[PDB]
Amino acid sequence: ALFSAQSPYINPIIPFTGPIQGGLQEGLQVTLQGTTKSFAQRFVVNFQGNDIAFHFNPRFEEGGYVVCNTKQNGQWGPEERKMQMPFQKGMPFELCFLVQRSEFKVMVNKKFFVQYQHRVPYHLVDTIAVSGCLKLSFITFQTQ
Amino acid sequence: LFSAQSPYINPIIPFTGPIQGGLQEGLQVTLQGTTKSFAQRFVVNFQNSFNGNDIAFHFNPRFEEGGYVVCNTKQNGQWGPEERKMQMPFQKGMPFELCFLVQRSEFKVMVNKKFFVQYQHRVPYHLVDTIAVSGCLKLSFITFQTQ
Ligand SMILES: CC(=O)N[C@@H]1[C@@H](O[C@@H]2O[C@H](CO)[C@H](O)[C@H](O)[C@H]2O)[C@@H](O)[C@H](CO)O[C@H]1O
Ligand SMILES: CC(=O)N[C@@H]1[C@@H](O[C@@H]2O[C@H](CO)[C@H](O)[C@H](O)[C@H]2O)[C@@H](O)[C@H](CO)O[C@H]1O
Repeated sequence: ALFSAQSPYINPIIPFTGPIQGGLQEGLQVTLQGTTKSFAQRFVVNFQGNDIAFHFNPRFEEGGYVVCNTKQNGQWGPEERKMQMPFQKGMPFELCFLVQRSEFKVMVNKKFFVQYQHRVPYHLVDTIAVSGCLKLSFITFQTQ
Repeated sequence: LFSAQSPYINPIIPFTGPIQGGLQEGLQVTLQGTTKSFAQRFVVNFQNSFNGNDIAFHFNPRFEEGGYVVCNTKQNGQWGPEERKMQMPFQKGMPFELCFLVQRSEFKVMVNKKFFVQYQHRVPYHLVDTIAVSGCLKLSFITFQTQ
């Protein structure tokens, strides 16, 4: 049973940048409903001026895969690549990030896709940022 | 840290050997060895001999394309989606300490005393009673410690 603390962002214009009230919290669920463009190459979801705690980057290249990473001081860390594309060009998607004690859990269309353990603490993240070849219907914030 | 199994000393690669009482929560499997200096890739397979062919955890460092490690599972002769760590913690031609710490929800992998990668269980871990090692390396020993 999930309750919303923060009001959702409805039909945000891509590229979008918006604050997460009170910052990330344990148990917080961030759901993105939207659509992948028909000729999509890439899109980006960043939890983060220039320091990305968690970089979520699907790529319609080399068979289809998703990059998870962290930017610290303008430097990308080692990549954790999941060699499978859970999205589809032209098709709507549900993307769910769950903030757990030691990892983000990532769900795509109600099925687990990947986890990424925190390299920097989640508490210091107070900004979601979305860009690339997609449109969004909404972004929700829910904490049980 | 106690020996639930007596160490394999200088096992010849390719290697295949039983793990005593299968994988358990808190078990550390250490591979002390050296990577060849002309090394393409090498394999550490944790597997179940009751479906031989299958591989529960496939750990495969590849000295290619900048150097990365592949972690995967093989079920019914099929490979699942790969989890690639894009970083090579083994130096070509050099010695290494490779630790596999079995935990409730994942394998924890340590290289040269540094945490390297994790791998969440895709098939139940209790099924693994075999460790297999192959490719461009040589092994000094394989120890077994319980945490
Ligand atoms: C294809 C490309 O332009 N660069 C590749 C790198 O991709 C960058 O990865 C970071 C996150 O790690 C971020 O997504 C950035 O927007 C990408 O350009 C990278 O995957 C590697 C180098 O580490 O290969 C580059 O070709
Ligand atoms: C590199 C190669 O020869 N084949 C590529 C696949 O690699 C296989 O991967 C499995 C484990 O997932 C295992 O290591 C086997 O020995 C490899 O042949 C695979 O990495 C890619 C798909 O991303 O396609 C093959 O070309």
